Amino acid sequence: MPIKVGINGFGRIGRMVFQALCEDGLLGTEIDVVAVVDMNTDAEYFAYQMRYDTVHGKFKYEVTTTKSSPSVAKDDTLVVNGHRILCVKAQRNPADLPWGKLGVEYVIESTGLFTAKAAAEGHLRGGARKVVISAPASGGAKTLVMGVNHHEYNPSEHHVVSNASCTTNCLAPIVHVLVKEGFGVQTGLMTTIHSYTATQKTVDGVSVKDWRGGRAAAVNIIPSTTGAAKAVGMVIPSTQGKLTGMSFRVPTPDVSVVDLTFTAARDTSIQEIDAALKRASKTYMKGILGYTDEELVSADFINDNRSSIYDSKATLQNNLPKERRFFKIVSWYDNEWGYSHRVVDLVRHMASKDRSARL
Amino acid sequence: MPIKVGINGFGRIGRMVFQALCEDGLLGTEIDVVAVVDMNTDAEYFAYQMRYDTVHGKFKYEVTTTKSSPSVAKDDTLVVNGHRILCVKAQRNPADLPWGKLGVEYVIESTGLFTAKAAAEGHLRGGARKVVISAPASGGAKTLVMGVNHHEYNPSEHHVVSNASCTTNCLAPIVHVLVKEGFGVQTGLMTTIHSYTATQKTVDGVSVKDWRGGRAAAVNIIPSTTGAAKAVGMVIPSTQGKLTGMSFRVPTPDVSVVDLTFTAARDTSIQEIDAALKRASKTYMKGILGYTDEELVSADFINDNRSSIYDSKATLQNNLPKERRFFKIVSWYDNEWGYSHRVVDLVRHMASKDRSARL
Amino acid sequence: MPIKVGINGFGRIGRMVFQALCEDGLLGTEIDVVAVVDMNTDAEYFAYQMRYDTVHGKFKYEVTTTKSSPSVAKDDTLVVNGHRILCVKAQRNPADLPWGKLGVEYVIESTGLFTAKAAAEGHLRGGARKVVISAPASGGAKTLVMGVNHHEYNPSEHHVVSNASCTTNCLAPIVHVLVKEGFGVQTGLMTTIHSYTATQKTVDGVSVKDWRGGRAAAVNIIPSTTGAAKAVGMVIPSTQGKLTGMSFRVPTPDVSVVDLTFTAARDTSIQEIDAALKRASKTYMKGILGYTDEELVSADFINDNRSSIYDSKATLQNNLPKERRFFKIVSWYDNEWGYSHRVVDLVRHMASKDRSARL
Amino acid sequence: MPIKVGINGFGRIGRMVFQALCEDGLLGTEIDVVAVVDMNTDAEYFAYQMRYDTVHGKFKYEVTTTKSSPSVAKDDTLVVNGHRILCVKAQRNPADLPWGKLGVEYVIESTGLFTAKAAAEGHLRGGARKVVISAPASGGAKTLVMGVNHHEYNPSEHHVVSNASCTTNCLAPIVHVLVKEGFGVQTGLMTTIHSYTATQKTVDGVSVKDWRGGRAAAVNIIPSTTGAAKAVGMVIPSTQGKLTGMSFRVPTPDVSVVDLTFTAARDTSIQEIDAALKRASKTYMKGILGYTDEELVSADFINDNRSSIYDSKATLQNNLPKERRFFKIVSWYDNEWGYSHRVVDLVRHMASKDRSARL
Ligand SMILES: NC(=O)c1ccc[n+]([C@@H]2O[C@H](COP(=O)([O-])OP(=O)(O)OC[C@H]3O[C@@H](n4cnc5c(N)ncnc54)[C@H](O)[C@@H]3O)[C@@H](O)[C@H]2O)c1
Ligand SMILES: NC(=O)c1ccc[n+]([C@@H]2O[C@H](COP(=O)([O-])OP(=O)(O)OC[C@H]3O[C@@H](n4cnc5c(N)ncnc54)[C@H](O)[C@@H]3O)[C@@H](O)[C@H]2O)c1
Ligand SMILES: NC(=O)c1ccc[n+]([C@@H]2O[C@H](COP(=O)([O-])OP(=O)(O)OC[C@H]3O[C@@H](n4cnc5c(N)ncnc54)[C@H](O)[C@@H]3O)[C@@H](O)[C@H]2O)c1
Ligand SMILES: NC(=O)c1ccc[n+]([C@@H]2O[C@H](COP(=O)([O-])OP(=O)(O)OC[C@H]3O[C@@H](n4cnc5c(N)ncnc54)[C@H](O)[C@@H]3O)[C@@H](O)[C@H]2O)c1
Repeated sequence: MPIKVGINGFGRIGRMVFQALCEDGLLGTEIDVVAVVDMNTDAEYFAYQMRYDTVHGKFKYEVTTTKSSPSVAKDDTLVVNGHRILCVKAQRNPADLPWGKLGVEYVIESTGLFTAKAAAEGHLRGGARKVVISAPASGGAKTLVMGVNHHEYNPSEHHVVSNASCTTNCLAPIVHVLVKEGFGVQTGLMTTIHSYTATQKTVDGVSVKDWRGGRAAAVNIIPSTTGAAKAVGMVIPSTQGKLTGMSFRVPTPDVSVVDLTFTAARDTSIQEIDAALKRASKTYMKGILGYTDEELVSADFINDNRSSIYDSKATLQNNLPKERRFFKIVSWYDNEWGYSHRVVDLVRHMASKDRSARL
Repeated sequence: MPIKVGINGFGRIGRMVFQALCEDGLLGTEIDVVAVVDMNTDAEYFAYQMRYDTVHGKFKYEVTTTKSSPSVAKDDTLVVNGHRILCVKAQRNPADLPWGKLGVEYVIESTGLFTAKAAAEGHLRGGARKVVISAPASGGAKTLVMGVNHHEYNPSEHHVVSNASCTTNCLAPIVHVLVKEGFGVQTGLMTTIHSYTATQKTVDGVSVKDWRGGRAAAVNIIPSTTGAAKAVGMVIPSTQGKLTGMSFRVPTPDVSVVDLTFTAARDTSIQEIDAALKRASKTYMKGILGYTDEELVSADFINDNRSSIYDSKATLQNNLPKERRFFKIVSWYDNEWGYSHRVVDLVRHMASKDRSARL
Repeated sequence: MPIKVGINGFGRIGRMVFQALCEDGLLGTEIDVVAVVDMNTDAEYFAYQMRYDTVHGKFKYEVTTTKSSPSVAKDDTLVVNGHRILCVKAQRNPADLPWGKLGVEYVIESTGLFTAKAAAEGHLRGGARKVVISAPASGGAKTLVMGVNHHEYNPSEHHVVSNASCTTNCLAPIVHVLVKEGFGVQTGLMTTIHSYTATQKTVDGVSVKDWRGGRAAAVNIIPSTTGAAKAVGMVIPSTQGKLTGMSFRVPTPDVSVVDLTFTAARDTSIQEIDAALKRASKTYMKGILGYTDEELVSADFINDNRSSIYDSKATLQNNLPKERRFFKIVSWYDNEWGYSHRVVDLVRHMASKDRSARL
Repeated sequence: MPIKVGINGFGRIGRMVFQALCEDGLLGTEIDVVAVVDMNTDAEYFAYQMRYDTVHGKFKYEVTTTKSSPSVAKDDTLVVNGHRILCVKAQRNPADLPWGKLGVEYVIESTGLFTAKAAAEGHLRGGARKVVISAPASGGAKTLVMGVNHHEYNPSEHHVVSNASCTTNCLAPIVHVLVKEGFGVQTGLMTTIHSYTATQKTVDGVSVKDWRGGRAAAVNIIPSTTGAAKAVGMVIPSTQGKLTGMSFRVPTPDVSVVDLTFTAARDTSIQEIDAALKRASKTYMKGILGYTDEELVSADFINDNRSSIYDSKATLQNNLPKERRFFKIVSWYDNEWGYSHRVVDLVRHMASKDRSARL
């Protein structure tokens, strides 16, 4: 049985979620994407955006356009791999999307505008059953990180969920292995060296609520607060108040790295941490946590679908010799791709669990 | 008396226009910037924006803030070398700007949003007598380029003028010299290799009226139509229909170059054009047309206040030997800086011809 | 009978040529790459370089390494699809390369250092039979552009040959169709907006032969002369003395675009020209000249294996209305990828004509 | 008596050292720059390089050229406001530099190639008395960081010294304040987000000794080991074995940031650290350590003469609330400009102490 999905906000993630939703061969069989929504209804423009991606290259699937019925002005329907996706009109208010009529039960909320759970329940007002916010939520939405706490998904209780941030999805798996392996975490500070994003500015512009983020994005190292590490304390509750961090947004369009400096609860070694991470990645963290022992740079993690790619060499080489407690872990992530894949994993995990809890 | 100016839209152009008139030593003396305007009235944010510039460096003048009335919550007044500039609230419609009470005679229309002459006529309904549109104007606003036609300005018929584009300001002075020095232009195509701008996107984003323009700006060569070459045909009407061209937006935040290819109206040589261009730049085009014969690159034109800096070595080395008609001229421009100074130049020229009247 | 090939210089073009021939399924099937050469013979390093490409992503074939002899310390042999490629020690002088001992009959000369015919001829003395110089050659190497004049190749007479430059492989196809289709080129000036390259500098650095080219490559627009349009003259003899041009090296790591302004040798129209290039594209330039009518930016041309991808929209939109003689044509090229495919194409053609010649 | 200085390696640091000199009014008074050496003696080209700077703007001071003698073919002498500087030809071996003949007493060793003490001592064979290696040195060169341990300079003992790395110059002043004030450093790991440099490559190139550093610099985040934090342990011996760190080389041509994470040796708070860094910056660390509490991005530190500009807002905002031991300090540095000033200060200090010893 195909699950009926709707993507509200067809941007980097709204669209990579779709590409991710296709790359896995899921479109039309396991997942029917019933409707995607951006500003316009222009299937030709939507399709163009899908076809060509500056970072992720050309979309593997042929995208065509058609009309829902001849009484429509322009093609308002994408056709991906024979499957038809209607382009619905954006709404200032999620409550005004016609989800029920469409028969969409799962809304991927990827606008960046409705991270407030109250707003994101708008979709449930429009007829959906579940929303997955492609961002940290606010207002008590259950935050779920695949491979970390996603099994805490309660079908009967969790209707509007957050898939956390890309950064949390990179960090949390690392911290989860640290915790699960018994290294523990006294405290940690993470810095993400972060590719610039849609909210940033080509040239110095107005950014009233973040002055640095208003600065020319591709020519600056631009510091920023981030709630990603604090957010881990909500996904891995034993790390609450133990982690924070920041971001430096740097002139790359995609791919980021977590630089986690933490203190372990008891004596260990970076070697043990590195052996754990590598085993975790092979096993109970498989598909979520990867590692490389290669000399990779950011471009090499483009289209990596893991949420965290432990950089073994950068980690092993850049720690204190003989150190027992105070460690740095480097883990990469394609902030766009890894995350978008996780959204799909989440949606899929929720659907199997919604199936189980029904029949 | 003090030339009473107001800048509607404090951004790259609004600020650099301000930074240009300050730097030309005009603030307070020749020119009274009574008010500026953007989204917020947060003079502290304006001050930070003026203080720090990714391309143009730190502002040479100290900028403090104050309240205009002790009754106001946050500082809404800028102080620049002891000159007070009120930060007034943004309007969706220029007609609702308080230029009347404020005493603003000259408005600089640098929002990007009221380039429609009629729209920009709002400042007039708001209290102002003159408006300089810091972009190409639609709607029959008189386009003026300093050094080329700025003497065609008529105080009695021209109240809403365009300062044209930064690209036209680069190109028109070249074409003006070409025409005036007797070489003439039969036809010409121009390509501007252009630094990306505010309207562009850090990452592939929605740009429905300019699909290529929607694509990640700092990792792409992005072709674009430009009206700049056609616009010269307004500024130098003998060239109407004779010129067009395009833009390639490239990963630099400022500085552009005109690469004009044209066919002269008489047999000439590149050496003739070269010498003419150098002559004109020393004489009647002083301050507007500059030239270099050094091995310059885009960074070297940062903070150059000329409209057009003719590249002698690039032109002379890249033309057909012994050619009589078919030439490429290479001319640089700091698209933010030169233009901004020209805006100030235009206002200074408008004020002089508005006064002395009519004497 | 598999073509015995050695690649001298395994950088951007050395590797991309190798990747091009692998992509085309030629390795060990149609072409025996016996040896590759660079500053080292560390096959592990070669493998890493092949495996990860900033621009071109992950190589589609697995690379392994092994040892030519079990004693030989660090791995010196690449293995791709069962095929053993020796990493031979670089020589300051090509005649010292053991080509005759390796059975290499075709050398791709991709160092950038043996571009002079007499220098590349050293390969022949090292025992090779044919040399394709992966750049313009001096000293009277026959220049061959696939799809334009490669059929001029003369096995008995042409032993050291040039595949021209990426830029000439981009322009020649356009000029070729112009001349072949009866438009003609009276005069032509080209600008290529060029990606920065290996010869450029990350930060302002010493570049005695090219002052501009020493300037920080990723933050500057950097004018250059080019012999690319002038060189179309030896490939299309009728265009000799009629064409020249320049480059602006802009901050993208790969993909460039030809901006050609020409005067036709008869009244025509950009629609005629547009249609002619599309026809050529679909026919006798198939695989060499491509075209788009989409809103493509440079990233979209990454891994395009055509020489020239004519930009229909940018051309159609940026020409003088109703103009009959004076035209601009816009054509993209992945300077790395398209050219690399041509190198392989050329060797294959040459090998086919070498085979035919004597029997 | 101005000190006779030679600059061996007139690159980024070679040249910014020279700018520091002139800007500070030290030329011809404190310091005679007798010669600068790079790949040739072409003063014209030297002057072009000094004149135009992608990151630091146009040299404010006029540079002219003459010949040392009429026998010389081309200009070999820079003239900067009366001050004459001979361009001498690069020697593969410093021992062949004509220092003795020239009367050059102090050599700024800024090639990046004679960083081994024994190799830098070549300048001493060449007739110099003192070498400041403008990088970390190997082979036992005393490392000196201005404002931290520079008073440890011993005229009779230290003839070839290291002024450390740009990074250690950022870190050491912070760590110094932390140690001096009794906050202490139990363990520390730093990361530097680091502008690309001259050793990096524009496109994926060969870098056998640093695979990642071979990768395209301006399109990647490129991890790297660094000796910078470890090197603090030579400069502040109490921190030996207690600090290491790494680098992420990111796509900016200048300005870097240290992200220090450490455990204090006693209970503190980041407000107390913050307070102490500011107080030191105004007092005993003045000119070496600076601070900002503004919303600065890297562009804003371009041309900042300090070794370390502590980012009070990035620090204060991104630490654990109520944390007593485990902290992050964000400090910026213009890796080129700050450091080059430091080089100058070092030579001046060494000169001071040499006059006071040899009396
Ligand atoms: N991009 C990343 O690396 C990344 C990673 C993880 C999470 N996220 C989160 O994903 C969300 C979106 O991120 P993005 O990077 O894709 O940004 P984006 O701006 O590319 O995507 C948002 C899209 O929503 C569209 N939109 C705006 N208003 C809308 C409306 N009312 N209805 C429908 N569509 C509307 C926009 O036009 C845009 O195309 C944000 O919350 C962001 O924090 C982003
Ligand atoms: N930037 C350049 O290179 C350049 C050069 C020449 C001409 N221009 C023209 O100048 C105009 C602005 O260019 P820019 O680069 O400064 O763009 P910008 O976006 O940097 O500046 C525009 C500013 O207007 C403000 N604004 C938006 N709506 C407003 C409103 N309703 N009321 C008041 N303020 C408002 C925005 O906050 C922004 O800061 C455009 O028309 C552009 O074509 C730009
Ligand atoms: N890069 C492009 O876009 C492009 C396109 C068309 C043609 N070309 C031409 O191809 C040639 C190579 O350019 P590239 O971009 O690959 O530069 P590159 O520097 O990336 O590749 C050159 C390789 O040759 C190696 N090399 C140097 N000396 C050698 C020697 N003696 N023996 C063996 N190897 C040696 C270098 O280590 C390097 O890896 C140049 O002539 C260039 O003009 C380049
Ligand atoms: N760039 C920075 O931010 C920075 C900061 C602090 C220290 N350093 C150190 O400064 C030194 C120079 O760095 P840079 O960034 O200026 O590099 P650079 O490449 O810009 O400067 C090195 C200069 O030395 C010249 N040179 C090479 N061989 C020479 C020789 N045999 N004799 C004379 N000159 C020769 C090169 O042409 C080049 O101009 C390096 O050791 C580097 O680690 C660099």
